[PDB]
Amino acid sequence: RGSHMEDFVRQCFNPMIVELAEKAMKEYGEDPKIETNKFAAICTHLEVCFMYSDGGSKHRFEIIEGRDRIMAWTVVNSICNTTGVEKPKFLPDLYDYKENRFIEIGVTRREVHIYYLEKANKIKSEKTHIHIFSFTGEEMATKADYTLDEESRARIKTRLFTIRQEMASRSLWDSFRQSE
Ligand SMILES: O=C(NCCc1ccncc1)c1[nH]c(Cc2ccccc2C(F)(F)F)nc(=O)c1O
Ligand SMILES: [Mn+2]
Ligand SMILES: [Mn+2]
Repeated sequence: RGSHMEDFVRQCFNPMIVELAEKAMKEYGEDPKIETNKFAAICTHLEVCFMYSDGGSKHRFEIIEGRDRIMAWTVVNSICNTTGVEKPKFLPDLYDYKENRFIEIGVTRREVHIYYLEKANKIKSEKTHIHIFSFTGEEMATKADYTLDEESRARIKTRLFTIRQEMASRSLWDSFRQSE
């Protein structure tokens, strides 16, 4: 079953981002052939974390998302026994060396309020920072500390809205929005 969402994701995202998404889905027992909306979601999430790490300075962020489970953990432990930060209960996305805290990036289709409420209740470990983006343009972070500057986050929102426009122009946005 070859879907339109799959071919659009392959045409829309970076080949390496696509490959990393495929590796993650297959590692967690999911099929990008049929789990197409999830495939698109993890592609957007990967690109957003990569642009996020692109912001800031040179040695600012350590990248956890993208790495496979065991190695991503290994880096989390290295960072913990180096800086002395509480080991998070679940795998985060990045680590800020300048602010000395883990970062859980979030990309949501609906209201940022609901999404951050859910992920903050599911995290509980209030040490790690939370930064939520949305396709419609909103963003919201812990303590209103949006970590990066305004221009990088504006870039991220522009990319998200471009992806949303492409999905809508291919008659694929409605199935994507009702997926989360
Ligand atoms: O880290 C993450 N997953 C880590 C494990 C994983 C990675 C890739 N594929 C499957 C598993 C992660 N996942 C999501 C979206 C999500 C939320 C709840 C359950 C499942 C998923 C999805 F779609 F990924 F399967 N939003 C984030 O912001 C985020 O950080
Ligand atoms: Mn993650
Ligand atoms: Mn995340």
